Amino acid sequence: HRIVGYYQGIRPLTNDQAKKLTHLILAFSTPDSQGNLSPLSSVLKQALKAGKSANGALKVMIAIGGGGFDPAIFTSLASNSGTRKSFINNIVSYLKTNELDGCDIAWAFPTSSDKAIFVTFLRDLKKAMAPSGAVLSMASAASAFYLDPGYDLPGIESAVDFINVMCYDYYGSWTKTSTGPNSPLFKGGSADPSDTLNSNWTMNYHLMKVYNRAKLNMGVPFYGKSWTNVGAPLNGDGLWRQLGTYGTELAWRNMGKSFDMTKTTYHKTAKTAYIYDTATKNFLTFDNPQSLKDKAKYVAEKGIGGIMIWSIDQDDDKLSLLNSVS
Ligand SMILES: *[C@@H]1O[C@H](CO)[C@@H](O[C@@H]2O[C@H](CO)[C@@H](O)[C@H](O)[C@H]2NC(C)=O)[C@H](O)[C@H]1NC(C)=O
Repeated sequence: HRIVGYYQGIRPLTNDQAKKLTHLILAFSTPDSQGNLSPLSSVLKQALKAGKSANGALKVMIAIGGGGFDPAIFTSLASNSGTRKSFINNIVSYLKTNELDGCDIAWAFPTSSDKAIFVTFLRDLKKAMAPSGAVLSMASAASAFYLDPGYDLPGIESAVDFINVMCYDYYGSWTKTSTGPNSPLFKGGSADPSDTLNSNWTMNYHLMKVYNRAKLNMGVPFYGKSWTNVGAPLNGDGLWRQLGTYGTELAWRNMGKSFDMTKTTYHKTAKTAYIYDTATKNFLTFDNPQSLKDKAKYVAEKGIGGIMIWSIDQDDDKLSLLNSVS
């Protein structure tokens, strides 16, 4: 039921976008070493106003932290009962001052020594947010490598209104073995070297640990990733190919300008889109309307509570991706 859209300030939020979301999560505000939150940027403030103007039911939240934020500052703030209290008071004050409806904790990543203190922090934060009805969420990781040591999912669930499960970045600049899909729905059959680098594995991990799956959102990306000088398939499937050189992460809106989308291969087992261009040896893994349709159907079939998007401003001007989710 939920459509949770993260927003980075790549371009203005449009009135059509705001009407397709239940929650808009502005990214990011960061705490300093002492727990003061960074001021809301102009581009994020503009999107807050645009969103509420176009959709009076929309909940606009601030994501605190981020993939590019030192997680040791979260450890320090949350571990000390005194600084935990003042940080939480600062967050609640920040929501009031900036006319926000809630916040998303984006801690990348909690370690084994953070597991219990993260739960205490979220529980205490919800208590402070409850009188105003402010919405609390957090972003969850996608592999057991991070999930097992750092995430007490039952405890997190008991504190938050929903969990935004980040089912993407399964392959990237760190991958040394081959190309692969940024965000497949499933394992891709017998040629797939991995059982776990897919959204279905990640969501099943969460489903086995949480009490109520309605509190989960399955995350989907509106971006893809490129490699260059890519060679032959490893074991007969063109999704996993001999590595050349990592390229970059590309927003959907910028893909068609640089890749020939008529050469898209849709992997029928993994449910993922890629392009291998035999002329240039460029490789692109991405999500497209078909993969998002398959993902929305999966969410409905499994009874998962919603879909999360990173990030809605990466969509094209005609909202090809958001309209396929919608
Ligand atoms: C999605 O993931 C689930 C969970 O891993 C897969 O279901 C398992 O499938 C294996 C192989 O058939 C069985 O050993 C388990 O009994 C299944 N567990 C559950 C809870 O169903 C499922 O196959 C995956 N879906 C796809 C399309 O790959």
